[PDB]
Amino acid sequence: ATSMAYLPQTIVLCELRHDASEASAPLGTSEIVLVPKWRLKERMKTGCVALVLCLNITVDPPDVIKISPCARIEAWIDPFSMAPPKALETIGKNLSTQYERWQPRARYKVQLDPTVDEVRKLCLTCRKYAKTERVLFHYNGHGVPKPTANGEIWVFNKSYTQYIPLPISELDSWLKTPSIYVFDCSAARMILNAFAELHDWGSSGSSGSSRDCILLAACDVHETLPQSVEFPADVFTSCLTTPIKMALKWFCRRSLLKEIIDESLIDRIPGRQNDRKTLLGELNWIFTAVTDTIAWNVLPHELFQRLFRQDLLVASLFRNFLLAERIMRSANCNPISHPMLPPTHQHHMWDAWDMAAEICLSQLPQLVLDPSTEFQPSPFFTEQLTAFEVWLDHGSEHKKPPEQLPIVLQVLLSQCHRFRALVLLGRFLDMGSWAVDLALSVGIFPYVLKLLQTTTNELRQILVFIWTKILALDKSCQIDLVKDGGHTYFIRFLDSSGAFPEQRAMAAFVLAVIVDGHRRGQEACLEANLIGVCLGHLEEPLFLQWLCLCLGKLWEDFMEAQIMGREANAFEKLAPLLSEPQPEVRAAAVFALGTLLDEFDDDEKIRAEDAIIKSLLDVVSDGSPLVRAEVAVALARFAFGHKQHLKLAAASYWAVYSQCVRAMFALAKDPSPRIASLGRRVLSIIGIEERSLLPLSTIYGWSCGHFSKPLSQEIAAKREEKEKFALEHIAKCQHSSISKLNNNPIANWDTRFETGTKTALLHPFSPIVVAADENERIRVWNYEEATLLNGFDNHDFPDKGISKLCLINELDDSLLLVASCDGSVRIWKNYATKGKQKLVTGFSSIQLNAVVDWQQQSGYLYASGETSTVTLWDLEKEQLVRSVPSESECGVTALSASQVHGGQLAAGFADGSLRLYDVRSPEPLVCATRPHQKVERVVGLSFQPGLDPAKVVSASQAGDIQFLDLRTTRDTYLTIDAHRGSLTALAVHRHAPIIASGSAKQLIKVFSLQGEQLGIIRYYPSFMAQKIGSVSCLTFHPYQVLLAAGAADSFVSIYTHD
Repeated sequence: ATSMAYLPQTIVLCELRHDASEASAPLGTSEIVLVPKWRLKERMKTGCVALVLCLNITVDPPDVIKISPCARIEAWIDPFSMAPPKALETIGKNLSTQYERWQPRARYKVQLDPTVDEVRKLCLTCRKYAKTERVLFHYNGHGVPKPTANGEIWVFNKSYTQYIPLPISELDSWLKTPSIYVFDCSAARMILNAFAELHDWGSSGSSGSSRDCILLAACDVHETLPQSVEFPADVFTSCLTTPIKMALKWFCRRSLLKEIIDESLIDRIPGRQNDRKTLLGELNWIFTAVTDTIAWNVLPHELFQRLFRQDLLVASLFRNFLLAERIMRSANCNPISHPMLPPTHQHHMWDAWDMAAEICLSQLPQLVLDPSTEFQPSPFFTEQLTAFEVWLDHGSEHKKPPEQLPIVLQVLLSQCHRFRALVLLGRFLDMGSWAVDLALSVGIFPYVLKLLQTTTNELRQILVFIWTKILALDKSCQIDLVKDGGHTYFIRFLDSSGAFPEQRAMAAFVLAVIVDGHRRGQEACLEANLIGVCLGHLEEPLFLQWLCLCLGKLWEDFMEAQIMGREANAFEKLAPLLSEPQPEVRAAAVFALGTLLDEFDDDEKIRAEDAIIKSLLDVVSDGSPLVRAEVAVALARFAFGHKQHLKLAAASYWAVYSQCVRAMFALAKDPSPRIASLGRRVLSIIGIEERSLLPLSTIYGWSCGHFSKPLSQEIAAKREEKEKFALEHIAKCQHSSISKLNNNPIANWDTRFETGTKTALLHPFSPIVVAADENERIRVWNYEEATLLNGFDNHDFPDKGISKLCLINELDDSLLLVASCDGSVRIWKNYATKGKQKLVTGFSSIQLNAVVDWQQQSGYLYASGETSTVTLWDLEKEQLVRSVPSESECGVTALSASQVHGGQLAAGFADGSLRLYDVRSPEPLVCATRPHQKVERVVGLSFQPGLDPAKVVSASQAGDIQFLDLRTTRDTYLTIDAHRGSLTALAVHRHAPIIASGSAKQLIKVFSLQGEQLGIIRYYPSFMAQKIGSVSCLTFHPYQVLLAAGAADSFVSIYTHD
């Protein structure tokens, strides 16, 4: 209905720029500095590979053997079918060929049944070949006795008569720090235990380790390698080196029962290891994805990173070790590694591999018959991306990492699942910093960096989201991006064949971060005309904001870019964004202009550096502290560069330079304490009491929070509850006739104000009074419970003087506006909480006896006083919207905004005049009337209760209240003579037909809107002073017939009408 004009859905000062409790981020503190833990720089290379083979062919050792079948296949060869010498050549050749596929660019040394001193001349050469690079010493002891409790590997002599004992101590003395061993012998623990007892315990805080000496061992002290023909005599070496071949042959024998699927088809699998679009390769690819996923979920970050990320061979060997773990288990063997790693066999994940291998093996029958390449890709990758989706959708928390992360990695460059894997990765990166740290920890960075080279425009928007979330965590990625030419990708994106300005803002953020304190990246972006691209778009708020922030970071303390900005006319395109309605845009634009800086002379830059500082000085008086903090910093820069002039200009103060000094002293006296401390610091640059002394801008830092963060019904329910109450009590106010005044109060509340309460206010929806002292001390008191809820000081400046108290956003979470007699406005959040008040915004209206009124409907603050003009502030924008000429030539003494009709103002004047202003009209002055005829100031005025533009208005100090409606006539509706002179307060209810008036005698009178006296209250001195002349506070409750009252004394009394 029409009564919704009492009920404006118009919230103000609730954005993240004025933010609240567990963040003082809103322009004052710098951005939070980081501490990541994915920063491995050492990528190691296993350079030399020695292959020791102790297997005297046919001459079996005297340990156990004795089985008549007896396995002796080694590197997929039968040594009995090639005599002693040429079998041992081919086994030596094949084993290197098998190892060579994991690390193709290394050196491979082979020795056969060696002497002690022959192994000596391997190990020393392998250090001399690879000093800091790692060496791989592979041992095979199938034709020698098993290792001893002492730690004694067995080798041969020259004539092949004796088994010579070679201790572990002597090996380790020839192979130091970067080394890795593989022991494919029987009792392998007898070696690992021997190595552990070489070097002393201590060094690190782990189980039992100190060196960088890594070990892989086939089985325990008490365990023997299998003699069964279904296994080779080489199961560990085949597991580590030929995992797919070994895994499939094991799958036939030890699950499907083999006799269906010909096992020589496994030797003849179509394709190669590298082709993911072939069977052999996809099968290989899946096993890497599977086994790497087992390693990531099971191991801690530090160990996983070491074994599976640092060295590619050490990764491959440890991946393929997890097969041995499982396969050797079926052959009465428990393998071990020196970096132990916990149980990996029968993890939920080998299930997925077993599935994958079986489906592959069923297909193998057909592909060998004819190379039809009718090769179905396994659903493995599609399936587990859908499994990753189930984690993101249902259970979208920090409830133990998603498990598919490593498989989301493996997919990233395959065309068939590329796009959705990145989309799901972005979806994952979104939920927090913790997620980005896991992503980067696994190994996402280089792939995500590689994808910046794709011409594929389908992938290009999602990559920006990914890089936005990464860079918003780790700034240091600056360096990597520039080194690999990734900075170009985002500049091309801003020029955009595509669209969507929310995507372009993200690309400007990334570019700002690439450049941020990074001269090689500043230089890189400059050569790619980033100034041209950015300025191009300066001819939506977030995008504009980040175009300015991007430009600013590029100029910032960089002469070459500033020179380009000047002669690209940077100022002339940025300047109009100083008038945009969003403070965030205005603040960022100031920053940009600010970072361009640093007798009679004219050189290009002077005209630029003057035009800049002039346009900046226009913004000195901007309504938001976000902007003014940034104007201070631009002034601090300018001041540093023009100290010598401003010192001489400031002396005469105590054209442009005298204007700059005024702004500094204005900024030091600013309402917001943060902007004030800045203004002080700008004065000390001039010497009125050094890049540490230059104050740091905060807009970039604060703005970055949006991108390091995810990209209601209780609020709307509370809204309804207060609105119900409002509409119901407006009706009661309107229609229930008001009786006499109950002279007995419901508080004699002692405020303890030593001089007396100057003004007060009542909360509409709860039983609270806010009262203000003459020196702007603010006290909040619960009249229902009788208890001090809170106490402020509204500012600590020495010159005090309260003028006005209003609530803002009554209908949901009130903020206390506090106006001072010098026109400064401060708006406080959580004023009624025990000590938990925060200044939401402070600004200086009027640029005195200042007078103020708020208008929720329009979002306007009307300010005026002893000035020719009425200032008009839009608090949604935080901008001076218009300076309306009052047109009288004496001051404004009273001010009332119509709560019903937006842009409708009533002002009373020092000579008893009265003026209606429609502030939205071109001609603001609607009418001007004298009514009441004593030339004395209008002490108070207000629009009448109701929806018409009639007016209670004009209590003159002379003591006569004058009703009038300016639609029909100028002369007064109704006159009431409340006081023989000395009228000191007037109070008019918002809805109910009742008014109150105060006298500078002692005295309060209450009147119905028709003009009956409903009551008198008389207020008495306590000792003999007789100073009850400041009946200044006199205010009605918004929705109840309840009057708060108090004078120059101490107390605040609250009266009712029975």
